[PDB]
Amino acid sequence: IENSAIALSGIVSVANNADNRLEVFGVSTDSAVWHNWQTAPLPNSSWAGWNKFNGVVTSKPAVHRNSDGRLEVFVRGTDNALWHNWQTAADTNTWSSWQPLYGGITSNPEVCLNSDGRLEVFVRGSDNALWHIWQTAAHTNSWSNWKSLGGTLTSNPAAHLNADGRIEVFARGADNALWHIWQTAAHTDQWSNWQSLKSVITSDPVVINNCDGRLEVFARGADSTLRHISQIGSDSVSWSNWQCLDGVITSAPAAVKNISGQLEVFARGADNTLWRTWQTSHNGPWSNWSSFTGIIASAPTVAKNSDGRIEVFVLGLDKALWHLWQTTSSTTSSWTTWALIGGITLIDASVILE
Amino acid sequence: IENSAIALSGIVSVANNADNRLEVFGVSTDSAVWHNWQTAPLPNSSWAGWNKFNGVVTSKPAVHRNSDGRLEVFVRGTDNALWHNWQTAADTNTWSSWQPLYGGITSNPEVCLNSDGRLEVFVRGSDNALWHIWQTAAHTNSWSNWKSLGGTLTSNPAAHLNADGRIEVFARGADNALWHIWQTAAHTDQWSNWQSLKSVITSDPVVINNCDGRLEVFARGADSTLRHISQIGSDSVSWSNWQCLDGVITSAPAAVKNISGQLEVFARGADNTLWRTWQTSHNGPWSNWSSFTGIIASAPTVAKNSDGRIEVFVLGLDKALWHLWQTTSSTTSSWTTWALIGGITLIDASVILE
Amino acid sequence: IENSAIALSGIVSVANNADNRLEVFGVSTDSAVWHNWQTAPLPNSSWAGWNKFNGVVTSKPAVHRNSDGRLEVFVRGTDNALWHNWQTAADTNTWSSWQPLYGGITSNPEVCLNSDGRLEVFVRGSDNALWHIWQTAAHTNSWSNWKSLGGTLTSNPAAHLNADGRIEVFARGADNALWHIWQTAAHTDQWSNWQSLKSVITSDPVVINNCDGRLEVFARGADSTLRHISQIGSDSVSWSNWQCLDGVITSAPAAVKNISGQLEVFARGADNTLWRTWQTSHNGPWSNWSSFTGIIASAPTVAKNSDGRIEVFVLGLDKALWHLWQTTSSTTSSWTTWALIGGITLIDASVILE
Amino acid sequence: IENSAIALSGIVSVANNADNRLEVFGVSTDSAVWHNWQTAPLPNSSWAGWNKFNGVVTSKPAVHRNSDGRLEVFVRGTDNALWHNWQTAADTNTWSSWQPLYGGITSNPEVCLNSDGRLEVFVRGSDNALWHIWQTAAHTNSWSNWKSLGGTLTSNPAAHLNADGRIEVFARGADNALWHIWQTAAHTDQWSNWQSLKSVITSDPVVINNCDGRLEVFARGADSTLRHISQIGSDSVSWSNWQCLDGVITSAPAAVKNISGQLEVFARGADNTLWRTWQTSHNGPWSNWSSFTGIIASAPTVAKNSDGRIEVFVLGLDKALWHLWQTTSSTTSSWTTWALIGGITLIDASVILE
Ligand SMILES: C[C@@H]1O[C@@H](O)[C@@H](O)[C@H](O)[C@@H]1O
Ligand SMILES: C[C@@H]1O[C@@H](O)[C@@H](O)[C@H](O)[C@@H]1O
Ligand SMILES: C[C@@H]1O[C@@H](O)[C@@H](O)[C@H](O)[C@@H]1O
Ligand SMILES: C[C@@H]1O[C@@H](O)[C@@H](O)[C@H](O)[C@@H]1O
Ligand SMILES: C[C@@H]1O[C@@H](O)[C@@H](O)[C@H](O)[C@@H]1O
Ligand SMILES: C[C@@H]1O[C@@H](O)[C@@H](O)[C@H](O)[C@@H]1O
Ligand SMILES: C[C@@H]1O[C@@H](O)[C@@H](O)[C@H](O)[C@@H]1O
Ligand SMILES: C[C@@H]1O[C@@H](O)[C@@H](O)[C@H](O)[C@@H]1O
Ligand SMILES: C[C@@H]1O[C@@H](O)[C@@H](O)[C@H](O)[C@@H]1O
Ligand SMILES: C[C@@H]1O[C@@H](O)[C@@H](O)[C@H](O)[C@@H]1O
Ligand SMILES: C[C@@H]1O[C@@H](O)[C@@H](O)[C@H](O)[C@@H]1O
Ligand SMILES: C[C@@H]1O[C@@H](O)[C@@H](O)[C@H](O)[C@@H]1O
Ligand SMILES: C[C@@H]1O[C@H](O)[C@@H](O)[C@H](O)[C@@H]1O
Ligand SMILES: C[C@@H]1O[C@H](O)[C@@H](O)[C@H](O)[C@@H]1O
Ligand SMILES: C[C@@H]1O[C@H](O)[C@@H](O)[C@H](O)[C@@H]1O
Ligand SMILES: C[C@@H]1O[C@H](O)[C@@H](O)[C@H](O)[C@@H]1O
Repeated sequence: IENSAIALSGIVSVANNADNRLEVFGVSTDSAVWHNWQTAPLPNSSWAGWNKFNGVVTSKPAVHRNSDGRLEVFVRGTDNALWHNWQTAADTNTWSSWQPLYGGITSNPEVCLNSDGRLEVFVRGSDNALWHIWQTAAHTNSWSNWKSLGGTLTSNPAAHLNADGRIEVFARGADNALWHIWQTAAHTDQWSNWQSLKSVITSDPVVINNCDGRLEVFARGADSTLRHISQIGSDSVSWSNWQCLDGVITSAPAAVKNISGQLEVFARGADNTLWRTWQTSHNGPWSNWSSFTGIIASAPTVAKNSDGRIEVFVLGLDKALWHLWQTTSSTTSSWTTWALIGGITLIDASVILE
Repeated sequence: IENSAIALSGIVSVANNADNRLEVFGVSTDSAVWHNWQTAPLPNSSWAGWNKFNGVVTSKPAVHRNSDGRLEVFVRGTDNALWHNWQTAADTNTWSSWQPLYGGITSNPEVCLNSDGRLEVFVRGSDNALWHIWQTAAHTNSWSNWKSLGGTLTSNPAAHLNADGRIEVFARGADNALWHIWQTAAHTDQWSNWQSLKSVITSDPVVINNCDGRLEVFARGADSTLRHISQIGSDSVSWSNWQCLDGVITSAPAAVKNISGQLEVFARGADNTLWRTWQTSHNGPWSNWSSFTGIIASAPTVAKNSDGRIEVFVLGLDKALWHLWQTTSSTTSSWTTWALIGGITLIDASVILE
Repeated sequence: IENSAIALSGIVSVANNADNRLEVFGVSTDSAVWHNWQTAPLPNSSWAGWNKFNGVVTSKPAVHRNSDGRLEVFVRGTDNALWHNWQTAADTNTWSSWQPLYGGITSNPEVCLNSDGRLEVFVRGSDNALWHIWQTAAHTNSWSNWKSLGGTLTSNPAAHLNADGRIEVFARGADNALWHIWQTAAHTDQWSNWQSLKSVITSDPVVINNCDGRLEVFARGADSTLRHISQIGSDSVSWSNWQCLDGVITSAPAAVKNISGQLEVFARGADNTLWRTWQTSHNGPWSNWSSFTGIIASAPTVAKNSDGRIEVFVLGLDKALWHLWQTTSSTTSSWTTWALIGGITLIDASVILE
Repeated sequence: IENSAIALSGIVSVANNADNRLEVFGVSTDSAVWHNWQTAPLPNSSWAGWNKFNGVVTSKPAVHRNSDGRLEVFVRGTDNALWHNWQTAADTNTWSSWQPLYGGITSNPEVCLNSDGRLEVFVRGSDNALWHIWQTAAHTNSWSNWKSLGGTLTSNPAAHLNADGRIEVFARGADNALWHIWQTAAHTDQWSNWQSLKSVITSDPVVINNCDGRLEVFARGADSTLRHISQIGSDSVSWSNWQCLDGVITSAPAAVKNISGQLEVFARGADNTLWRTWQTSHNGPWSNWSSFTGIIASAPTVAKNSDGRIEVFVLGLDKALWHLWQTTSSTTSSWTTWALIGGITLIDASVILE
């Protein structure tokens, strides 16, 4: 691989409804967003069936739950502007249809929820800088004007809350290194300057929090292995060295915190199957990669059910959505084999960044 | 103290709104519930002022946020039945007024949110058993019939979710020991038998989860010191030995997990001031108690703000509500001194259990 | 029990030879020290048989291995002075016979090895102060003059090295609280003042180091349960609060670090059997006490074999020495039942402190 | 670098005497072993001066302390056989002179102390297999016959005790991967088969134990960065995945456990200065490399003083021995600058393995 490569992304975006039922959003061959949901919040639940949102889209959809429980989806439209669509009430399958937020978008959208309940969206703009727009009141369809945070982005952005409520945003820069920028006060339009975390990454960054608060960032490196870095202090400026794990991965990674508080990472492996690694103890060393049977055609998307059980979604070779899950709420649980969520086929609508 | 004593409780119940603004509920000299809220989700925010709910009540109010963000308050009425009252929309100060759930109540109510989004209420009944009632659909004013879980209670119940979504309930039994009972499958009406955790407690139990998932229970013991016990496995049946901490406390304890993932406990101390202890490292030993200036007249009630800062509420000697908070989002932060939330005086409406 | 009680002590002192074979020292009905040793450094080894040192003694013997591998035993004589006796070569059963160190002794002796290879002995003196005497060159029969460290002792002293090489000494004071005093520079005659750790203890203190360097002290408390306190910093002045564990113990405790780095404590329990508790995780909570069959008549003495397996020695109701051990080098290993090390009967020669 | 490279080694071997004074052994331009020692066991001590052992040698010397405190040095002679030389008494500068152990040696010797007090030596033999020879009684000049453990070695061996007393040996194999072999019972001539740990290493392996017992192995990888792997169970067969740390190193690494129980690694960095990294918390992430001023011409050799302070030895550009050390017994201590241990110049006598 080359330094500027961006690894294959997940094929759906997934959210938990207010009652924790999973709901997935993807793009079909008609270039429209379709969605499907569990009928009850357990991995062995039936799914409702694929339902279409009218409208042609030009990016992967991003979804987040509002602080009042309503899901809200963001996508790039045929006019290269940002559009969004929301449930009109929590846990209800009635939606607003696509409404305009304007702007000029050159990446997939990334959404975060501030700790004061306001959604905030991050995108690469037409000048390749990071731009953002936010709800001006919690869970309300009232939005700010577009504002630039500068920089030069060569990946999609990834945003996450610090333990103290400050949003921090990660993105690859013009030198193919990982850069970041952060709120200097929680849920406030006061931001740091851009700072480099130095390495060279060949996927979008993936960010998760560990239980002692500190952010941990995962990405594929220049040698196509997983690498990761962590905050070691109480601020956004103190980071560990980068560490890599042996084993060639062929997609973006996906990270999840299991119900024992340890981190797990899933990625497509060198043999195009799903690979999994987990921390063997608190902060501990990482297990050897363990592989699941079955060739997959996307990065994994990983979610947790209402009983803590991990569930993984992938694109199959038939271009349909498949999933598997843990049989018990236990870190050593066995796993099911791939099952089909049939009814449509999916395409990768990710914005091509170069 | 005697084995059957129940330590002084907190004077208000506190919840975070959907936008994380704190809101407190207490009972005034007119025997009505009054409430007050931050105008912005920061500890140095102004408060809106005390507002009254019409209706005479006969217990401490319990409050919980629904899975759609709406606060909902539960109280015993003049007819000894359960009543409730809810925000009609998230982050809005419009309420439904008191509506009946019937039953016969002989304790303060305790509320929990199941991991499928349904509130569930636990009370001691007229036969001294544990009874419960639940929403039949998430965040909906549709409730089940009353059902008994048996047992004999001599304290108020305390409920908490396990990491796998199973509710577990703790209460003092007829032998003054701590007993517990739990769902055997997440958010399902399938329950274990009662089991004893053995000791002798002289306060209501206080339950919190640590980051690696396991529940930890705090209570005052027969010698009037703090004691605690923790889950050591992945189920509800494997517990540590009881440990005590030196230092006489004169109220129920209040526990919180700070933004570094460590536990802290607050209680009124032997000199009637607020005392604080914290874990010095992960699972680590506990610090010596540290005292704050000022005599207090209730147990503390502890909450966290949108930026992670801890805030503590107490009854003052003037029978009004006072609070203090951390100056920074940091475990070593200094603290403010007590400030008044003036406008009404408060009474302790806790149900007298004997 | 009363605040000034001193719990029953162990009946033998145990050391590892240079080749790690265990060797035990006790006092028989002739008031002489006898010793016995493993013939190979494994718990299932045969023992050589009881051999006598000529000479009448008036205290429990203390034993330590010199930095050149030779064992050396310290005891009070019929003249109330300190006497000692050493192997003339490592792993050899040829001894020097008792030689005088003079002084006036009113406690059992306590021995420590400085990190520069010099033995140092701590005793209560005729004025009830702490006195000490040391080798002036490593593993050499050249000793200093007696010197006083002051204080007023009401227990035997317990000494241990800090991670930085500073000896720290613990002893009960005139107020029945635990006091301590320490070298302010490693292996130097420069000492702190006495400082109180506050509580009230009813046994000799027992001190061990945990793997992250910090000392942890165990003792029986005024309510006859185990209590413990730990260093929380990098110096001798920063300590945790005291914690107790439920369960009445009827002897001094004995602590050991197992080969997983976790602490275990053994003590005679309320039913006069051997009880064991262990840390369930790093610094973690403590397990419920687990009991072994068989009534015992002393505190346990605990040692580790060359393969890490823990072995416990006690006085039986027949006034003989019994032991049991782990069947495998594993923290969850099963244990053998009590086996006899027959040939003599033993008496408790501990100095009666009041 | 190429897969078969072996990184530059340390220029001296270092041991602690029985009284913990450091003593270093190196080879001078006369091809003889010389040694020098601290006069007192503190890093700021004067050194005695360089003293010569008569005899021409053809390998780097290996040194270990016997279980009776006497140092003993092993080296290859002009006849390609193993020779050794020992202190005749602990802490004494009287030595036996070189005595033969025969055999045919094609690597530097590696020495370990069994947990029953017997030294054991590991070497690559004339057939490129691993061979060993051992004391038949603890700290006694009585040795076994040579015995083969098979395999094919392409590095020097590194040996370490497991927590349960089993020796485990690590060495690079014919495929340039790290292999290992272990005693299946403590201090017994019963060994496992060879097993591969898979990667590709370009230095000798370096092995250390962490406080919870488990071995951790460090080595330079094929991309010239540090990599490491750890035991995750209670046996020798359960290992983590390999992890690398960013940063090009140009020598073998040297590892030490500091007095807080955390691991630190030193290596010559890409700019030919001394680099240091440390674990920021228990098992935690690794710090960025920190560099010391001064170009160095060997790998570091690292030791600990009697007060816990770390001291580092390197070859300077003047071909003399230099060292620096921590100013205080604290993980955050500042460091001195390089100081000269003058009197001879040193050569790298490491056996050239190909
Ligand atoms: C997603 C939206 O779908 C239709 O409404 C188009 O008219 C818009 O341009 C946008 O593409
Ligand atoms: C995102 C960052 O923005 C500017 O700071 C550039 O100088 C960097 O190269 C990077 O692209
Ligand atoms: C990941 C899945 O694995 C197998 O089950 C295939 O039949 C599917 O098409 C898909 O590739
Ligand atoms: C809290 C409620 O307040 C009034 O509505 C009373 O009529 C009810 O009995 C109840 O006490
Ligand atoms: C809550 C418990 O209920 C029954 O099991 C009683 O036997 C116990 O004493 C306890 O009161
Ligand atoms: C806890 C508070 O402390 C002091 O400030 C008093 O003035 C208040 O009345 C209250 O007791
Ligand atoms: C232990 C010693 O034994 C004998 O040598 C006595 O003469 C001494 O007084 C001392 O008691
Ligand atoms: C050992 C200590 O010595 C002195 O400091 C006394 O004042 C204390 O009470 C204690 O006995
Ligand atoms: C601890 C031992 O337990 C039983 O085996 C008795 O027979 C012994 O006398 C001793 O009490
Ligand atoms: C190290 C030894 O030094 C001399 O004694 C030589 O005769 C030996 O062959 C050996 O090299
Ligand atoms: C040390 C090992 O010995 C044998 O097992 C070889 O097959 C391996 O390649 C390796 O060299
Ligand atoms: C490591 C040392 O660093 C400098 O002090 C040089 O003067 C020495 O020769 C040596 O290179
Ligand atoms: C998101 C922003 O929207 C605006 O319309 C553009 O002018 C900016 O370049 C940027 O793309
Ligand atoms: C809560 C339950 O309500 C019912 O009306 C009563 O009959 C029960 O005893 C119990 O009090
Ligand atoms: C140990 C010391 O020995 C001396 O002889 C005595 O004078 C002191 O009081 C003390 O007992
Ligand atoms: C160490 C062993 O010594 C013997 O003499 C040789 O025959 C073997 O090959 C091996 O070198």
